[PDB]
Amino acid sequence: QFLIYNEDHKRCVDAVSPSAVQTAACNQDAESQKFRWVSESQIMSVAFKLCLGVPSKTDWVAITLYACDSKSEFQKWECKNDTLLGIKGEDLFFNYGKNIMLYKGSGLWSRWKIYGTTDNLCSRGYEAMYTLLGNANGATCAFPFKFENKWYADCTSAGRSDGWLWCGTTTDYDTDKLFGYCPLKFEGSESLWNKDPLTSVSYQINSKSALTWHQARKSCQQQNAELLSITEIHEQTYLTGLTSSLTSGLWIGLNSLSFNSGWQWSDRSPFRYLNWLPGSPSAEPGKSCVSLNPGKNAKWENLECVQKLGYICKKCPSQWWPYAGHCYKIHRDEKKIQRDALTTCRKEGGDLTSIHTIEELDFIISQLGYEPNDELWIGLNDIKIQMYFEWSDGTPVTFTKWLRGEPSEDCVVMKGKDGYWADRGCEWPLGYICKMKS
Repeated sequence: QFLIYNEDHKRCVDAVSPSAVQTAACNQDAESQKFRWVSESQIMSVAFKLCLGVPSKTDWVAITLYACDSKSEFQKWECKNDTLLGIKGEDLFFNYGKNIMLYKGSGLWSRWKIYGTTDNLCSRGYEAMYTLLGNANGATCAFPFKFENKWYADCTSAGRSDGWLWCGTTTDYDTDKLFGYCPLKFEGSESLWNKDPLTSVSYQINSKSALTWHQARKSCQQQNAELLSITEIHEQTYLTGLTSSLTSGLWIGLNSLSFNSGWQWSDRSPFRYLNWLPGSPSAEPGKSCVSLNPGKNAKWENLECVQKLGYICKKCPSQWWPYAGHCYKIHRDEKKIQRDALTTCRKEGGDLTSIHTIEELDFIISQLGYEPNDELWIGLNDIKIQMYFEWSDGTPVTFTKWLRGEPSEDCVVMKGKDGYWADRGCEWPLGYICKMKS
């Protein structure tokens, strides 16, 4: 993908033979000059599909093209200082001049930039391409791999007529036959994403894969997406009818990795919908990653994050205080239940307040006269549809700051010093907050 330039001589690096690596005039249309990181420490020649290496970790040896072995300590290179390149461990650098001789010199002949940039070669490092479908259960692409007595350094379409880019998850396909499609924009590609009718969002159900939660997140990110986030009923329902035939575990983007808070969506989505399995969430430590369970009726259960399963991706009048085009008012005299306090606001021209920003919650706790020991009703409720919390005024639920252990009770209140929320019985007399459009 990149050439290997040298400032002091204004030339690149030319791969001549499987045992001859020299320099030449910098040409970007020369296969013999292109290289690419196949691992975090291996540098492969695009021409010969062979990795650069040395015979020994000693001074003044020839740097030619070896066979890419993941365990070979003589192929591991890493960037020290800035543009200095040396074998992993030894202070023996990539000295130059016919063949490129490894040598303990660190002069300008041992400092190398990417042709076209002023950065070291490690600036465009290797990116693990987690495979899709295939028979490899979503393992990372392994370059270079042999197929039909030919080596490939990037995703190919040989052995096919459909143009689907695929790779070999092992160095030798014709022996192991382990492959998987590449997270790239295929000539088709749109078969992998099941588009939502209503919201027109795309989902990708990777059922026949075995990756950890962190790996599953990377595979969604590199595809320009993010792990699943269920914030609707129509979204949860559409996914249940889809994965109905499936029965294995499926990672989703619901985690509790944050040591400070509880459960949260990895894509910053507001926690407004619940669909837990009977017995979940359970009080185990480290079980901080939620997986969908289409076999057990598409419900959520938290397991250890290192488990290897499937995963799904996704692409003002008086007494009324003004803030952001709305007017607010706190009631503390006569404490009322959630339905009685609701009817009061709508006779006054407003509704139970709806918090859509952290700034709006901060305005209530800091300026509105909110005492730290108050317990005030808010319009949040799942009274109508179970487990699906909705606002009173019909405004969208875009911001949710729950309390530790909350939501543990079809009605929610503001309590604690931070002004966080908590669900409780709708039949308890309390104060309440109100909101009306100015």
